[PDB]
Amino acid sequence: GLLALGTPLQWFESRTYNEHIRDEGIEQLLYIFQAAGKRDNDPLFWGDELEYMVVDFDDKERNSMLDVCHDKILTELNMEDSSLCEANDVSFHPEYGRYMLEATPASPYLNYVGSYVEVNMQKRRAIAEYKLSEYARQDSKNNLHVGSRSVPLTLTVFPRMGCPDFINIKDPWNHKNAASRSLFLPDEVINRHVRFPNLTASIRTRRGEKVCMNVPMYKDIATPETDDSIYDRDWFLPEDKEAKLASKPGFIYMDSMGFGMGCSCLQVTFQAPNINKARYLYDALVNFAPIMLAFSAAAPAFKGWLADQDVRWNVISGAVDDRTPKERGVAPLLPKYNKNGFGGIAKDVQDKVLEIPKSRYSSVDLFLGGSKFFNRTYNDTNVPINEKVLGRLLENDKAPLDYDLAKHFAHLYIRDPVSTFEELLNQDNKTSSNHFENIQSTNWQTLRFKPPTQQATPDKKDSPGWRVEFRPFEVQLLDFENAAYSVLIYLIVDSILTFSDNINAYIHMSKVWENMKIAHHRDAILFEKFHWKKSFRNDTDVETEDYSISEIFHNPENGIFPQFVTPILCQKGFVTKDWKELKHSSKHERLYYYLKLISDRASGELPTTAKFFRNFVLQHPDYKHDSKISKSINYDLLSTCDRLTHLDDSKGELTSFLGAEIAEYVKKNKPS
Ligand SMILES: Nc1ncnc2c1ncn2[C@@H]1O[C@H](COP(=O)(O)OP(=O)(O)O)[C@@H](O)[C@H]1O
Ligand SMILES: CCCC[S@](=O)(CC[C@H](N)C(=O)O)=NP(=O)(O)O
Ligand SMILES: [Mg+2]
Ligand SMILES: [Mg+2]
Ligand SMILES: [Mg+2]
Repeated sequence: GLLALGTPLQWFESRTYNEHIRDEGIEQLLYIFQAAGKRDNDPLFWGDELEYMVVDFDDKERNSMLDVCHDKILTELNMEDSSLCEANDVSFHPEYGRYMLEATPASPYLNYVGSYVEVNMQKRRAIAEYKLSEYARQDSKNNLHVGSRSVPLTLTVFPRMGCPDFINIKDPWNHKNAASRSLFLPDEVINRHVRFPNLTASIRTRRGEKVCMNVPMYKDIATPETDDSIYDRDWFLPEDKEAKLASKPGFIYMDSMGFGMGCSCLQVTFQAPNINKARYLYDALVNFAPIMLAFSAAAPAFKGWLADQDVRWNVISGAVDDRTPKERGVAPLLPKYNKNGFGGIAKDVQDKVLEIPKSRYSSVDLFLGGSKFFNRTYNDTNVPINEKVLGRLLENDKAPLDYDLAKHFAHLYIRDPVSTFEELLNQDNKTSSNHFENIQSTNWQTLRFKPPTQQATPDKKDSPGWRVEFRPFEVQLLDFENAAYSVLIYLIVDSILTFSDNINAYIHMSKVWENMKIAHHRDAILFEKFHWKKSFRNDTDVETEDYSISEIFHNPENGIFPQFVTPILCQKGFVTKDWKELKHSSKHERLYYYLKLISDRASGELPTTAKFFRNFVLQHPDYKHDSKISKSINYDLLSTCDRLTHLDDSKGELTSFLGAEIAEYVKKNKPS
């Protein structure tokens, strides 16, 4: 669904309501617990969110651009073509990028739904390409976007973001981009819904410096020693003078929110039976997050460069990192503009500013606890909290909370609201969660623990309950892959929820954080090791060893297949003994190829999308052994991606990417 209208407040004007917004959202949250705290026996509803990028192929010029001119698609799919969507069980909404689409099923899946995830993902995609073909008929007749061919691709990263000729707007630099003030992204990369340029502007003003994301450059025989795309400019002070100071030799420099929030992911959200199981599930999924990031890697290039990393995470982390240099415990790059390293923080609250170790977009900070295996000593890392919020969640007359749950919320509330509408400044806290949502939705982490609304009282059985969002997955090109990875986590969640008396997944948080750094390394999946529990079926045991992704998926004692997946499949009767029995299942064959694809990637038998892209660039005739992705390499890569998406093996690319057995299989068998 399309986002409702508002008048955003810009940072200088909105910062004055930070405490008001925090206070009133805490009250809203208290009403939610008071109303929905005792929900129970909620069904296992779940659903995915896919994010897409609309790419314009200029086949005559050999240039694939991002398409920032067909964003009406989102309004039309939510207006006069919404009937198409509803009939087809899909729903569409905006994302940060003006070229992006997001789509979900219109109703959650319930329990195990087989091939229907993939069916539903194919329908989302077929409806987007339908709309796009309609525009191509209109444009033809109005003689517009002549030569151009727009295709939705589930890319994690656009390899040429912020590089010359990367958007289908002639001469986008003939005006200034006051929102991001980036050297590379015109503000047309941003979706027109006012929230998005608001967040962009708000986060930069608060920080008092452009966002800054330095990603290690892959080092080839002829790679420049610096990011030679940086340039001096004079539109904006201080921002146009930052790059010289902020960049680093051997690092890709990115300076704008769209480099991160202009990237895409797969997400899956699950409803637990009640809040307690929701805490248990959340805690248990914490170390799956860095593992699945590493496993799904789909981002080996940024801003026209091959990177020495394989996932998007740290780039998105920096893109919305509103921390002043004070909060980061570093000097302002330009002390004359960034007064005392406080950026846009009001002086009459600079005395309350904390040093905060992680960006508001970062891995989970705290186990919620509240289950039998939990011990507060597993929360062993630096996690600042808003003490006032903790105090109030502990002592109040609506819903006093246990200390571990209170500390989760209090950590979330160390942040300021960065997107605030004038209209919404005073709410009815009994019925509204908008203020709480303000902070909740702008703490972006590897999981999200989702309260219901005040409306979701236990008697109302169909309301959304206590939910856990699983956020780390990179998005893959094929709907077959995304459904494989969606069902994977489904089966892991069902496993956790089913065997909850016996699964101890606790490890020290400091280890998870370390895993998150390791998951970024180039080819991590193929050789790096990760702290993973030695056993899950052991009261009090929180011993880890360091296991490869292959061992983490396949070890009999602690592996995802033998301890999570296979046990749930036996238990639900899909198999007697082993997951591989599905190959010869009459009802369940596709589930076999889903799992086989996963296992073969986890063992290094099939490449990740990140590796496939990297090979593609490195093996390209025009590649100049210097780390650069040119318009021409970009064009061929994305043509390949278009063929892969569409199971087009005419050039053997699908066989090359999925191997013969899976390729032949998806080419001859449609999900149904
Ligand atoms: N009751 C429910 N339990 C679990 N998941 C749900 C439920 N209702 C909807 N979902 C799924 O939650 C996700 C919500 O998507 P979205 O509106 O994109 O929210 P957000 O951006 O906050 O994650 C979708 O995948 C949707 O299918
Ligand atoms: C600025 C708005 C961001 C909304 S978002 O957090 C983006 C997810 C990101 N594209 C990623 O690759 O991790 N998805 P949702 O809010 O639909 O869960
Ligand atoms: Mg969403
Ligand atoms: Mg999203
Ligand atoms: Mg989401």
